[PDB]
Amino acid sequence: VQATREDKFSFGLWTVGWQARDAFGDATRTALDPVEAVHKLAEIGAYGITFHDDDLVPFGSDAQTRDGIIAGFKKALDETGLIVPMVTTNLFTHPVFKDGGFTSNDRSVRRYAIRKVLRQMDLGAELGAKTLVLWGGREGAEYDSAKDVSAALDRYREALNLLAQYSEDRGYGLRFAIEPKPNEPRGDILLPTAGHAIAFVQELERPELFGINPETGHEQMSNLNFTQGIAQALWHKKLFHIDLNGQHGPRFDQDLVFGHGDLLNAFSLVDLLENGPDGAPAYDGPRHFDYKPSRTEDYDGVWESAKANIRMYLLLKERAKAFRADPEVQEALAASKVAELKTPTLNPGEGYAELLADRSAFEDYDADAVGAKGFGFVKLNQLAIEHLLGAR
Amino acid sequence: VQATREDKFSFGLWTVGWQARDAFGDATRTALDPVEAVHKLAEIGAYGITFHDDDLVPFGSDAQTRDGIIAGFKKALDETGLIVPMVTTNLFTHPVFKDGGFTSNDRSVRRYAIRKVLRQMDLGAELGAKTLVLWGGREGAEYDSAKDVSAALDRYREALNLLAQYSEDRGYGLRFAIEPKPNEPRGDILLPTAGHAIAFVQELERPELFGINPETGHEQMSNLNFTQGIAQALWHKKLFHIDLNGQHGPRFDQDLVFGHGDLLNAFSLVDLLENGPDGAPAYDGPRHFDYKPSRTEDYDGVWESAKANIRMYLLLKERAKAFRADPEVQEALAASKVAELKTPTLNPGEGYAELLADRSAFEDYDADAVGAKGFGFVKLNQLAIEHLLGAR
Amino acid sequence: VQATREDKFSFGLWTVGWQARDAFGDATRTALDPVEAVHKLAEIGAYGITFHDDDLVPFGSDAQTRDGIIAGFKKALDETGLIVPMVTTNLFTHPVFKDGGFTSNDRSVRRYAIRKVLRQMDLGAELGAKTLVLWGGREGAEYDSAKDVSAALDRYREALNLLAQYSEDRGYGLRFAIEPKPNEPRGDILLPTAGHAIAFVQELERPELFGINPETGHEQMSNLNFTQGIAQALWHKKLFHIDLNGQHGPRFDQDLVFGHGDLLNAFSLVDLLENGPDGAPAYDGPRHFDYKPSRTEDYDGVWESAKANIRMYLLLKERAKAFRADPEVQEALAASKVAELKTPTLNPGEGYAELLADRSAFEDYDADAVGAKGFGFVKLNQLAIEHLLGAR
Amino acid sequence: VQATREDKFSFGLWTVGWQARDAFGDATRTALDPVEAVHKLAEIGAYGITFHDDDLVPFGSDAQTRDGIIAGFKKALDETGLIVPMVTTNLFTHPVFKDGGFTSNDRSVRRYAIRKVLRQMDLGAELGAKTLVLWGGREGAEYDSAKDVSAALDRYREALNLLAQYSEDRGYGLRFAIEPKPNEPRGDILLPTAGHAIAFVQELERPELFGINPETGHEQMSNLNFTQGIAQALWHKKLFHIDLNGQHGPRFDQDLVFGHGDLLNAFSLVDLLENGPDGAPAYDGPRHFDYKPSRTEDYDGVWESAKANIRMYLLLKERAKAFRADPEVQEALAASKVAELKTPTLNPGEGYAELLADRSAFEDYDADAVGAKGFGFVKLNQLAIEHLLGAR
Ligand SMILES: OC[C@@H](O)[C@H](O)[C@@H](O)CO
Ligand SMILES: OC[C@@H](O)[C@H](O)[C@@H](O)CO
Ligand SMILES: OC[C@@H](O)[C@H](O)[C@@H](O)CO
Ligand SMILES: OC[C@@H](O)[C@H](O)[C@@H](O)CO
Ligand SMILES: [Mg+2]
Ligand SMILES: [Mg+2]
Ligand SMILES: [Mg+2]
Ligand SMILES: [Mg+2]
Ligand SMILES: [Mg+2]
Ligand SMILES: [Mg+2]
Ligand SMILES: [Mg+2]
Ligand SMILES: [Mg+2]
Repeated sequence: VQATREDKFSFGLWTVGWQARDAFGDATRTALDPVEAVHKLAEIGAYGITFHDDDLVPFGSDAQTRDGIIAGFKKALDETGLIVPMVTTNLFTHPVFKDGGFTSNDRSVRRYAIRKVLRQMDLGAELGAKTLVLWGGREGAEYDSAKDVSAALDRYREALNLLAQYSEDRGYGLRFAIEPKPNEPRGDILLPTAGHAIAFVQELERPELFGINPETGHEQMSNLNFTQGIAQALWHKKLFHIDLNGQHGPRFDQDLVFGHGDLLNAFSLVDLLENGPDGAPAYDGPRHFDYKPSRTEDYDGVWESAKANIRMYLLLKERAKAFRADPEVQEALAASKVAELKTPTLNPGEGYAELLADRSAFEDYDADAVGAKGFGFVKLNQLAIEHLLGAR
Repeated sequence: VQATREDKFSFGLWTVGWQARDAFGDATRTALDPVEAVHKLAEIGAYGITFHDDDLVPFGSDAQTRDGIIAGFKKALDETGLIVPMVTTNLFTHPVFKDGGFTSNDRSVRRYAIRKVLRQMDLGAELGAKTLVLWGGREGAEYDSAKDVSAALDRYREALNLLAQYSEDRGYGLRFAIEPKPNEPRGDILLPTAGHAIAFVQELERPELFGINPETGHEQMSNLNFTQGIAQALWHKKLFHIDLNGQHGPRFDQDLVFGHGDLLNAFSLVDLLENGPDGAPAYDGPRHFDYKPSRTEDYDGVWESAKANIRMYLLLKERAKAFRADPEVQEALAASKVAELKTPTLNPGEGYAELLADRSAFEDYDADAVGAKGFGFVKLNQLAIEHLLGAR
Repeated sequence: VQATREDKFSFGLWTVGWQARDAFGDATRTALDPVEAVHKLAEIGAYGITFHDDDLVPFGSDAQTRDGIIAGFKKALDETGLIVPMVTTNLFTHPVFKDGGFTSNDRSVRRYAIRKVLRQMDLGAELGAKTLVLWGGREGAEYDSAKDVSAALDRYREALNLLAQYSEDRGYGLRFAIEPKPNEPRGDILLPTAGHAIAFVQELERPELFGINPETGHEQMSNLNFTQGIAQALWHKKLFHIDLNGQHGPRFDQDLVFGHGDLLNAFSLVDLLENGPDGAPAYDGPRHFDYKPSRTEDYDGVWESAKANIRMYLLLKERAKAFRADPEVQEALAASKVAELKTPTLNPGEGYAELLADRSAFEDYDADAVGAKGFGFVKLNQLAIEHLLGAR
Repeated sequence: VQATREDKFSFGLWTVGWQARDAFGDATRTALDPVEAVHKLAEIGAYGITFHDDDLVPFGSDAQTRDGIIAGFKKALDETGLIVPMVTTNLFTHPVFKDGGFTSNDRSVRRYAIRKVLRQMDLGAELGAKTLVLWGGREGAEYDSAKDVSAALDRYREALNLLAQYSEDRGYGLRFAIEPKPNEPRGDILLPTAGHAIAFVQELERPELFGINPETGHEQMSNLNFTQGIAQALWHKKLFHIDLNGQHGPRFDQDLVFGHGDLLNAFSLVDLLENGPDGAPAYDGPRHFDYKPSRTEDYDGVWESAKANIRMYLLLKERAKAFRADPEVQEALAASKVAELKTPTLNPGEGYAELLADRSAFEDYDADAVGAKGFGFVKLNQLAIEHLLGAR
């Protein structure tokens, strides 16, 4: 399998560029040049690159430096044909954001965090980015009495409403994607799951401009089913972007290559995104990898890991397609009544009164008899794993 | 401290009545008589009792039987002065519900599930209940290919819209509270956290009628901060009811007495619920205990465990109040800038244009200097714990 | 592929026989006749069957009844050629065991538990069983002050020493396997992981007769690496038996078909067991499936699920074999230096004196240059998964 | 209360000296001077200080500098009266240890790692340290095929045997304490729990010289009961040292102040360590705090957090003693039969022959009557908690 620009694989500059300085050790790799990253990614098949303001322009560069950097990066994109589908802002690294950006208890920090993002929005718009991802990594707490959650959601909302106002007024046409994470680096982060993030967005001034950027590992850190979470996000039409990676349950954020953590869930996920209604994907945006090349690797291992993400995604896609195309799967699906869930429970024009008058729905219903029929779900599941395994 | 009707402690018939038949062993206690339950609960200070249809009327009782039981029950309520603030429906025990009630793959089960709930709505209406709790315990799956989540949400929505229509046409005035649970009995349950449930409710036809019934242990099964999810629910104004109990992280659902699991979080929760806005509670509904007397206990143990729930709450309430009235705490709160979060980030009439014109919010902002000042959060936490321990 | 007696696949009578009564619902299936279970298992390729005393002979059956059941069971065995490689005792279902068997706080229960086991040893010995599995499911506590752990371990040891004595004196030649589990049904179970069980066994009077019976999902309930724990069990030479199944991290005990939980760990487990040192398997006992057919299934789903366990094991075995016979994998292993771990750190006859004298081990060691070399682990992991996916 | 030297509270230099650089952000505090650290800790009540070689002497320090630093340090200890009860070696920070120290796939690194420890043993013996703590933070893997566990355990053993040989021959009199941790920084670390570590130690050449150093947070990262594991550690007589801190279940290692995570388990732990048999503590070593002052704090917050550790331990101690001394508790303990567990199951001189002859242990045992009696565990738990809340 080979990647095409239509696959829409994107990578964050901070992914292949991670120097591997973890919580217990020093960096094991040297810094990666943005221009070189552009060339190497173009080379392995990516269609786009993303970055945090501070990944491209060192925090505190003068305008002369900032400008030179932007010019060079812009050239590289030019020469390679890579686009910038999304940009994000770093509101977590600098010590000033130790209690958050938008929700820091310190008012001055909140004013500053907003300005930092407005600026990144400008650059984003200039490079043609369409999505602004917001990962509130420091919004949250270690102790319950330290953060008024209500006040915090008010301030989170105040800040986002201004951002949409600005984008709309400047005609940027950005979409905003809130990225949920349950913990790390704060003891607990606000808007911990895809669900909490969706509920929150529904309360903004222009909710139509807002959605989520869920990440595989983030939902897995809570032992949640990532595919089912995405399915819900799709039902709401709030899946604006997606970060793919691997994780092994509730533990520190691993950021493994996509499919190197929960493989079975990685499979059902590609199936969901690609085998959409009427053949077409159910999702049209970037297939963004927010992962980290393991600390035990060098630059060779880095490029290898970048390609492993693409490989994993295309090998799974290939098996999801075959799963669905298999007449034996098709028969097991019918036996399990998976599609019967699509038929309304109620008949056309039927309401409570017609339902209450239907004796077959209650008075004459044989619950014991229906309760004994099997659904044949183990067999259908075994058919899926055999396709995954390349055994069918 | 002693319980008053104003404390609003309620218990489910199924809590003290749990015979302790678990996944690996037989029941260790004989059945509890409902009238007896009512009399005993009245005695320990409960102001209300709740029940699933099947807890009071054995599945399949003829109408004469059913009628007989309801009349005895109402009499016990009458004699003791206990009310029924909420009722619910058992859509999980009978084999017919093995794949769900409202979202079973089987259309006939779905129709039957609605009829079972309508019937319970009529009895709740009859007893004066104000809330209908819906715990979709069998809605979900063990395998990703077995359940079309999108269609499941459509059918979940279809069923709820009908229930609201009916209540509203008959003038029942019920409020509906969806109870989220991440797993057990299904590998994964639909609407797994408080967040997922709130996002869902915002998509119904009469949203104002729907909220959630979050459970301490259910959010903890995913390692989430219960107090923090309750704060968000309150922020959305969707906290319609609450189920209190104890749990020790992600493992099977323990249903311990409130405060016997994560005690620190039990403390911050009571503080949040009672030390509300004015001086008044932030929440006005029933403090419902959805717990189980451990399998090792006989009926003396059951009544002790019921009392323990009430004692934990009142003991926590007393320390929450003392914490807040402490001048040393007020001082720590001022140093940590907790209240500063409540002041808008922007000055009245300030927009993005005024923020961009403020050089002090960015160009002349000394991030380094601000990033060096500590928040004094540990100290504040330490004062909170010392209040919990009666050390101050 | 097809299973052979040489594969040594065994099933507990309680797996295919699970009536599917869970913590929240009634059984969805009727009881399975033991004789019929023997015939069906023989037919799908099992080499053996195992059972708890109470699975075969209903608790409290008079001697004539028991004798009768046993005789019919033996006939079925004879007729099919299946063996009974292991037997176990139910010390968890009856209310009497609510606080444990060997470690109940009540002395009379501890005496009765031992007698129940002696009786099962006799029957095991008569059926030719070589292993007695001990799963102390009720040994533990819900509350810290309710159980004296030190006293519990003494009582535990006291019971086990007696059983070994009896066995040795009767010439039964049994081997004893303790089965660890972290929780469920007790809040916390004694000897929670394979490590704790092994350390305990080392303190018995005759440690050589004792090992462990680790279960896939039990270690995963604690989010531990099952394969790595089996590796340590093998290092200690204490892997006496193994229970294979599937689990999705920390949550209730799911007991899915082997491979339907963490697929990547199932793969590396089959690799460890079969591609042992010297071509041959590293482990030769039974490959026992301790799982449960999902509650949504009927008897067809039950046999399908029984065959899925064997299929899963044989498919992974085939891929594990191909993995190792791949010259590219071999090249990647040499680059990752996996085998170099097997070479002693010290040279032959070298001690601390010689080591202290080797300047190349410290004084002239270039930590920094060594630290920059990559291990190629990601690429090796990618090749493993490509084999698993049948992509190579 | 007030800490005394008899309380034996110790802290590592790396605790209060943690600069607060986490996986997602820069240091928020300046470096702490070791002499100042000695002085500050002496002031708050610590009786000892501990450190990693690299905490004191910067990696790659010339002999002159190293010596310079030690001499200043010894003077500070002299002056303050603080001792060094334990020393440890950093085998996790430098890039050369990316794949481990003692079990690195690379043989040259294994040799270097032993040299680095030998050198710390010398400094430790010189400062009067009693225990050598060994935390194998990089021993493990991210991918199963990358590490031969059996070979890794051989090399781990090989290195330890040598260190013991050396210490014995130089007459240093050290005890070695292996510190288990389930994950972080490696995906999976070797010897993941207290159990696995004890089992391992039992396989060394001079096992009497090896024990464990369990850490509260480490066992909780796997959702295990810390108190119960320490109780097993004490039963085996392998509790050579203990690391105290707080954690909120399975997530990144938080390193909170002791008792700031699972408060109920912190209570039961203090009870176990202090209300030992013969009135006296069951444990007599250092009460060492391996925690981290939150990133949101300045140097004032740092000293506050250091003192919080001592206060938590002494407030808990005080309540555990009150608890045991309460007559109502004594009554509850009796009804729960906690002490009956200490009486042998068998009468003195009884063996299996006499047990088999006792009809009252089986044939005439009424399991049903015994199964109906409750143990009063909830009431007992409720009393423990009221004691912790200062409510009695
Ligand atoms: O957990 C880290 C987060 O995933 C970030 O990579 C965001 O996506 C970008 O700030
Ligand atoms: O996990 C069990 C659930 O909490 C139920 O008790 C509901 O609250 C009512 O069906
Ligand atoms: O968790 C259930 C246990 O694994 C049992 O199946 C034992 O293996 C035997 O009693
Ligand atoms: O999680 C890290 C470890 O706990 C260390 O602090 C050790 O105890 C000393 O290497
Ligand atoms: Mg991440
Ligand atoms: Mg991300
Ligand atoms: Mg509930
Ligand atoms: Mg519950
Ligand atoms: Mg099991
Ligand atoms: Mg088992
Ligand atoms: Mg430690
Ligand atoms: Mg730690």
